[PDB]
Amino acid sequence: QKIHVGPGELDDYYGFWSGGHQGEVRVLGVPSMRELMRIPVFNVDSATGWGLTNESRHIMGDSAKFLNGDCHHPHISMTDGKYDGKYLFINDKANSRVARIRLDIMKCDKMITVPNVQAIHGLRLQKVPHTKYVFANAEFIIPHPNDGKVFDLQDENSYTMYNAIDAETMEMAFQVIVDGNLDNTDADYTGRFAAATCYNSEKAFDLGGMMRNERDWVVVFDIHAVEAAVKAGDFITLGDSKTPVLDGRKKDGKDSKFTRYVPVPKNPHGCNTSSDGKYFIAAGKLSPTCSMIAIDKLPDLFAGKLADPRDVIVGEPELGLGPLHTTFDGRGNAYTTLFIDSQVVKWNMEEAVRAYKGEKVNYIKQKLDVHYQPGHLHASLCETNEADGKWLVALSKFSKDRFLPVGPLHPENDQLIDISGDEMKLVHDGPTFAEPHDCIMARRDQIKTKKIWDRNDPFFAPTVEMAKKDGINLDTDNKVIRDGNKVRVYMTSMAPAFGVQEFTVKQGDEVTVTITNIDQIEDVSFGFVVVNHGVSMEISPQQTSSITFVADKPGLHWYYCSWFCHALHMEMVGRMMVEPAWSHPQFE
Amino acid sequence: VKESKQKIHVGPGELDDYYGFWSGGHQGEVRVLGVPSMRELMRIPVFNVDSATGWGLTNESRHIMGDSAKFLNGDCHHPHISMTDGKYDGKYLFINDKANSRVARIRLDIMKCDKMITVPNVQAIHGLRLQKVPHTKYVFANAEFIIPHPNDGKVFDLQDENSYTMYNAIDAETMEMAFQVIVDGNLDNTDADYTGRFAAATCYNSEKAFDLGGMMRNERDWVVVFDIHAVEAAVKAGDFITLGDSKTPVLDGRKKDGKDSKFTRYVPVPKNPHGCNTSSDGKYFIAAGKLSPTCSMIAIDKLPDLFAGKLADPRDVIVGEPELGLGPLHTTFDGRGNAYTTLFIDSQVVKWNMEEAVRAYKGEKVNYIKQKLDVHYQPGHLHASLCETNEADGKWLVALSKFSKDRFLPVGPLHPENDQLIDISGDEMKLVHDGPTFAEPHDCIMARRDQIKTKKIWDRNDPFFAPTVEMAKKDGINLDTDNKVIRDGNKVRVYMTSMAPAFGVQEFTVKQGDEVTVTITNIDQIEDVSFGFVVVNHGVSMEISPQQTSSITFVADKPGLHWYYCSWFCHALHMEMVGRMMVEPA
Ligand code: CUZ
Ligand code: CUZ
Ligand code: CUA
Ligand code: CUA
Ligand SMILES: [Ca+2]
Ligand SMILES: [Ca+2]
Ligand SMILES: [Cl-]
Ligand SMILES: [Cl-]
Ligand SMILES: [K+]
Ligand SMILES: [K+]
Ligand code: NA
Ligand code: NA
Repeated sequence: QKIHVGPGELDDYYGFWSGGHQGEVRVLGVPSMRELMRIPVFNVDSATGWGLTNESRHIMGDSAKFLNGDCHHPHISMTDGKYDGKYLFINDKANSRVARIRLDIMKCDKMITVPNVQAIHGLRLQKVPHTKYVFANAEFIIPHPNDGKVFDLQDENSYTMYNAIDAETMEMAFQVIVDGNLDNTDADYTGRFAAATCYNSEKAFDLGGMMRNERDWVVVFDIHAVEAAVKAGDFITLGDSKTPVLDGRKKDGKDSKFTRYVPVPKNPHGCNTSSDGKYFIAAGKLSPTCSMIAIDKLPDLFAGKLADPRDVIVGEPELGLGPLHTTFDGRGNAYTTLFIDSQVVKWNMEEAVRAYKGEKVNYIKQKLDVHYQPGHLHASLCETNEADGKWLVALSKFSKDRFLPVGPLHPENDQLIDISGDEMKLVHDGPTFAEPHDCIMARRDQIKTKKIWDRNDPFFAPTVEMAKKDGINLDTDNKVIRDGNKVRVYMTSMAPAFGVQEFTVKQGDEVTVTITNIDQIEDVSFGFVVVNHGVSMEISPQQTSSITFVADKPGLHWYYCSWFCHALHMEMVGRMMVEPAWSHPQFE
Repeated sequence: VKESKQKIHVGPGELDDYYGFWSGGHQGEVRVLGVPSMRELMRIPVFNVDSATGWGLTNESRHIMGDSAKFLNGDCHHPHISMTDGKYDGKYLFINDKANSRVARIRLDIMKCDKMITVPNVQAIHGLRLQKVPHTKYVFANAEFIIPHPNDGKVFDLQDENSYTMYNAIDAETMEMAFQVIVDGNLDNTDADYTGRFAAATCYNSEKAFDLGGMMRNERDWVVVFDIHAVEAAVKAGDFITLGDSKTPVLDGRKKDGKDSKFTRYVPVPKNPHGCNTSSDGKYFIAAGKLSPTCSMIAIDKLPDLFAGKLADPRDVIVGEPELGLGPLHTTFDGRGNAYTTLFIDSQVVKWNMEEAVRAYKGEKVNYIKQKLDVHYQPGHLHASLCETNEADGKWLVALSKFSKDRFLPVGPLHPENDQLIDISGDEMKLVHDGPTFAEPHDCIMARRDQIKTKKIWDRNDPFFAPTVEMAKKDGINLDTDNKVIRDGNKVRVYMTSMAPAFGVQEFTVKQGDEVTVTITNIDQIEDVSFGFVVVNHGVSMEISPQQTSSITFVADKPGLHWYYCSWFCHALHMEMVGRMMVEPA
């Protein structure tokens, strides 16, 4: 297996890395581990103007006021248990959002703030028959309503909820109230079941309280039952949200129709569906184990055919200190991070199942030292029934001495490991910023990108509609539209000239500049920066982009093209002339 | 005969040999890479807002940014490392912001931006380089765009006698302005000599035009040379004016009725020249011809004669003008007597011998071109290791190319830059690595591993958060021990220590509408155990690394229970490192 990608060679896989607390998504080539692109999502990107432009702020909605995000869990949409390459979805734990990235243009095209919850952490996708739902955990228990009268986590109206988003519309589909809380989540290969770990069955707020119980659980959702209750109208709504809310809590020991709680030790974390569809595998964290839930025993669990919820556990291998996450090679082996022992443990799922029945067998095949304190790990295609067992990335939280010193803040160490053979081979240490938690790989042929925008792309269709109200044809026009104290500049552009190279406004006018890159040559992107006004955006081939700012300073103000586009790039500039307020009518 | 055959693979457990400091381009940060692996080790926020560390949100960062904290963007090109006696001293890195007209300083011991200045009375700080000798007393910065003075909206004419741009000198150590020099034309790139007396800058808009054709009309623009000693003498004598409300001394470096300033000389150079690069032997300012397929070599040791009026023609300081290829943009040096120049149009790096170029200019038939290496594609800047110092070591070359085309997997309509690593240690340049990068770093700078010394943990007396220590002192707080909530009208100031896996203050209560400042001190001393602080659904996020104090201010505008949590995985019980803010309604 080739490890190094030389000049002129291409990588074999795309990697989509979470940006962690930095808030973006990063596209890597694998196995080179080089970063090919950054996709802004919850961060504000100076380069493309994401968070500044009108198109991006429209997608972000009211949450455009936040300049931060905290993303952990990138996942690719699937059809019949295989990636279909349409969308990447990712969480925001900081401001409680889910974002969608369109993989043909490699941009965030939709974003939603999940209502009546705090902190979207775990996130994964329905696999079968396709990604109808995005499943997202809200991690923190809060009051309902959260109006400041009640703060007690033990109140009967304090809880968190499991969240289903319609992947295509990016509107809420339903929410399920649960006991305890929600950490990570995964889905089966039938569409009936999803599952989530809980570490706060105690509903505590202090460290000791959250570790009190010997077992928490993974909660299992019967999605068929949830859908059935929604269609029957058997649900409530919270606050001003129209999202159907179903009650998945136990009441006086009787189970809900929507949920079953499988006791699992202890403050469990990772929740990973095996690629053969057989198991939800929960990482025991404070317990030195993983718990294997047999997915084919869940219908019987939901039909009272089992005496004890633990009867759906068919394995609980002891693996090492601090199990956090598990991935799969498609050959019947699982790979689990041990945070405390600082290792990846490779183990055979069917032998662990046999040892659980007493048959003394050594299911542990290898322990590889990683550097250091691994969190998530990811094997290529692990989330599909095409898991190919080639590459493994372990994403470790302390890099210590593995890279040159760069001051008190250290990079993370995402290590590429060869798993095509019986023996795990550490091949590359990849330093990364801001703590990617997880990542996802896709074959090169699973991703199909556009090299030039379509003119009807929904990403800027609202801007096209605005332009139409002014009588503008964006493909041809270079016009300055005036409307009271608003000025709307529309221009085409082609290297190395802006189609409108000067315009004049009054001091205090609100200026919108809309630019259409009317060339069709791949890689010839333009920028637009207004000096000393905090204005910057990208305009790639056939894109329309727009940005709005106040001309608060009299005098002449240069704008220029920021993206090197031509040998005359330094010369692709223009001038905004601002007439002073004392020369125009005076308002208070 | 010597071959180029350095190893490029840095395997697991091995370390890079050089630091690389990449400009973040239009994205606004500075990036620390390891060389030769070309892996990004760290990102240093400067003009961008960084969600992860809180740069742009925290009180410490917004203090450093001053009023320009209102801007969420920057546009970087030119990172440079401070020097002593013409060698990197590892103290500071400086970088420009073309978008909002700033210069930033990064402290290389903590890898943070610690000072920032908006250059007064100019637009668009682009070219930037450092004094070399006797040390980096000044940062030299080019303002690219001609503007009216004053720029009050009465006059828009760039041909008006009070429309001009200025060369800028910033005191490297205080990060206050030292002086400005009005010039004719405009300013593109700049460099300094190896004595401290001279600096030079290319100009492309000697025409003072605003249109593309008008800017290319002159067969020759110039490199303007500055007699910094003469500027300093005039400032010491009080012979200067000031502009607007800035106290910065302003000297007039324009020609008047054909008579030279004592501060400047204008050396005619073809054509819209771009790069302006000092050879590592101190002999030449080398201007890259761009629209002219040449570079022009100015003999620095002729400049004293030029300013003393001993030369008949400013062209007499030109001692070479080699023809190299189409679209020369930038030049760097191996320390062995070769220069390496990017050809943007031909898409090559050309290696050429400077002394042979000089003899060729005298009419001697000698081939000074040694090799042309195809690069991929359209190179802008290039940088050989230690090239800006008299220790230029001729080992590594990076060419930063603007069109990557098919060199990487497709990723949509926007493509990465291609920063290509080239082995120059031997007689033949060898291309060894294609490094994709985001948002167009324009230029980069390398330093030996042993030239950079970083802190493993913060100093409690660090200036970076000294204003916060002072706030704490006014409240009677000992940041190393205290976990206290100070109430001051509708202001609430929470102070806490933190140790893994627990915030020192795990709950506090405020009134809806209160303005909340949370100050956190990471009181452990284990390297690499950083904490975060995020307030859910309030847009609040920041880093607190070991022994650091960080603070952030936000208004509690939502009644109810609002969780906060530690964003930096710091401990097996990281998920449980949380707290509650309780907000009472009216
Ligand atoms: Cu958010 S948790 Cu193991 Cu995923 Cu990192
Ligand atoms: Cu700013 S320009 Cu050739 Cu330096 Cu990139
Ligand atoms: Cu348009 Cu550079
Ligand atoms: Cu403190 Cu994670
Ligand atoms: Ca628990
Ligand atoms: Ca010119
Ligand atoms: Cl997981
Ligand atoms: Cl230069
Ligand atoms: K870390
Ligand atoms: K580019
Ligand atoms: Na939305
Ligand atoms: Na300052």
